[PDB]
Amino acid sequence: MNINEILKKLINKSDLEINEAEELAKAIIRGEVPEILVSAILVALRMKGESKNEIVGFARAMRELAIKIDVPNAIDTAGTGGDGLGTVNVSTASAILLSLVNPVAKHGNRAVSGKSGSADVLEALGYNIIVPPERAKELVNKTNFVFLFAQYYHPAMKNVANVRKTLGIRTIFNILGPLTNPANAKYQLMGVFSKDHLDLLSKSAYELDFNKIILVYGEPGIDEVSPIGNTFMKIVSKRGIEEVKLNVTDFGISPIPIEKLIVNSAEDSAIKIVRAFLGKDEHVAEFIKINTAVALFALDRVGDFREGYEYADHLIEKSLDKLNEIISMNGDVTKLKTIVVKSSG
Amino acid sequence: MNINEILKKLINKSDLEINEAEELAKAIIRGEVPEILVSAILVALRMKGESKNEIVGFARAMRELAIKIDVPNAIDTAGTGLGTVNVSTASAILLSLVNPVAKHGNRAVSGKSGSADVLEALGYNIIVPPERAKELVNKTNFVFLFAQYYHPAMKNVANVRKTLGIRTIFNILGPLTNPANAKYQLMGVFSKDHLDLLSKSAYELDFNKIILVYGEPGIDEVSPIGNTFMKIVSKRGIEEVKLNVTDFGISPIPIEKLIVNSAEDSAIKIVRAFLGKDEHVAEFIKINTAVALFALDRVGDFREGYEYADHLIEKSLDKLNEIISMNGDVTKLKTIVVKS
Ligand SMILES: Nc1ccccc1C(=O)O
Ligand SMILES: Nc1ccccc1C(=O)O
Ligand SMILES: Nc1ccccc1C(=O)O
Repeated sequence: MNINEILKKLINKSDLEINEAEELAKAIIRGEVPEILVSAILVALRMKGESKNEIVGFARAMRELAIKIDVPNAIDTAGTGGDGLGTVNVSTASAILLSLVNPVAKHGNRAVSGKSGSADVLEALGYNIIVPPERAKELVNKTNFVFLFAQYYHPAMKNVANVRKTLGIRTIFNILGPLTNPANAKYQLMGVFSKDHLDLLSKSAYELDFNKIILVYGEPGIDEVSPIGNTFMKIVSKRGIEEVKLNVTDFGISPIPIEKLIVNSAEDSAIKIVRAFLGKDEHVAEFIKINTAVALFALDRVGDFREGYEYADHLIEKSLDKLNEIISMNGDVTKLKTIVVKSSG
Repeated sequence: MNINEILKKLINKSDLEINEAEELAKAIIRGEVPEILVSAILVALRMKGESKNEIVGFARAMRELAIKIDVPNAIDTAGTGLGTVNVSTASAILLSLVNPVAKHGNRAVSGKSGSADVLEALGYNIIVPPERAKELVNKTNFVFLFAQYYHPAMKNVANVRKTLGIRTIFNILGPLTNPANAKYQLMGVFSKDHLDLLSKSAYELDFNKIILVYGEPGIDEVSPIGNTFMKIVSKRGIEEVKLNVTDFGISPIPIEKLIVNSAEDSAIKIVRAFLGKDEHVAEFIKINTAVALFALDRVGDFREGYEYADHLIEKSLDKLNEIISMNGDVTKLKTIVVKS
């Protein structure tokens, strides 16, 4: 395993083998590779176009080096992120409804800019994002929800932080977050930012060992279920990968005006979310529901997408209540309430 | 000039504008860009494939930041790993008989095959201060410009190139950044692909005439064994030209006779060639000098240049002694001569 050899291989645009990639990612994540080569490799990897074997090798490296808690039965809802519009953090609200019907081990992080990351939104609601493993398991048993902070459960990732920071461009690490759940959740609704990554990440998930994971791409260009048009889906399980297309109306709704679904900070997201829980915002609430509908289908509790949206309707009703208990047990209820107020409670 | 914008642009595999690439190069060569980004940038450039404008941009940048001296009237024979003897250095010597030569070059990484290694083995003092450089060109019509010193800014990208260990855009710029700003030049390239690219870049670097060549089986000089693909670049345009060593009238030289494995051995073969004691090497020296003579427009064709070179090689040893006597140690040259 020589870095220089791996780099020439990449310069020649030839894909890496699984364990070749896994040893490369380990060396990188452990801080054994000079910053200059980590840089060259990440750029070469992206310009070559990372492959299935690459993604799988890196994902397995990160899982090996990660801090783990056990909750396979749990479900996660994390997208890749991607550069785009900047819609409201549905994966975080959709995760609140889901705790009402199944343990949720949400994997997330802080966003680099306007605080569009789930860790920022949750912090805005008053949640204590730093949950040690012993207590995390405790919180999932009492509230059926726990937030797993990437920077906390992947301490070795601090070894690639400066390079990623300095480069300032997306790399292979920006699509690995959702495939590296510290609780090893076997169910997941992974949002992807492009129809290509849809196929790439699905073939990779197939070899990552999930019971059922659904990857989705939102028609506008969103890493979530599309509010306006079709939603391209991939449902991977131990028995294959199903392709599924879906318009917003198949849920029994009329196109949700994007204008109302856009946010420009962690607080506006927190506020809008709550406002939807308070029934004071149809659109944002309808957006949350369609996303929750799919997550429910992945749990195979609901056998249809229209049905899932319906059950999500019931769920959102106990949502603020659920949110209150979640925060009061691990966080500051004060903020939550000053937000309920800023969102008219 | 925002490096992240440039980076993203390269990541999307799109070429840069000339001055966009020039500002990027100036910032890099000035050491104003974190190593992490210089690294990402060089790698993106290589993987995207450097275009004409990026080459021009970088060359113009190194030219401005380089330690300069002025001898536009001079010619240079700098090119861009078979171990063949360095004929551009010997060839530079013949040319100094009829025109000022400002030879730009570095040492070879490996077994001293670089112009600087050969010259030093001949007894020449390859480290020539810029103020002394122009005096030596007036007095002897020849001077060697050690790139490593005439391009001090390059230290800002040394650690990065060292760590990457792969070729970058920098491995092909040297010949386009002559410190004396020589307008006449013969520059070898190591692949046909670099012929088209470098010729188009060179086209825009303000030469009076530059001849680019690629010789089989893969040499940055005129092929002594077969074809030589050549690009004649000038204000009037780019001439595509193919050639065969047999058009010089000679028979293809056996490659084994041109290869050396030592700086001193290369010095010895050049002198034996100068003494009439090695036809093959001297034939390889003359076919290279012939194209350069054509670059200076001293001859009307390659055949005339070859015969002209015949006359120049007969005088090159004494010329060599004159050059070294003014800058270097003639005792080292008398030693190389002792047994050649
Ligand atoms: N997209 C993610 C999902 C989960 C954890 C981290 C990330 C991240 O981008 O760092
Ligand atoms: N960006 C990430 C992706 C996956 C795991 C951890 C991180 C992190 O920043 O700590
Ligand atoms: N590698 C180079 C290319 C051009 C000019 C100088 C150098 C140098 O190393 O000094």
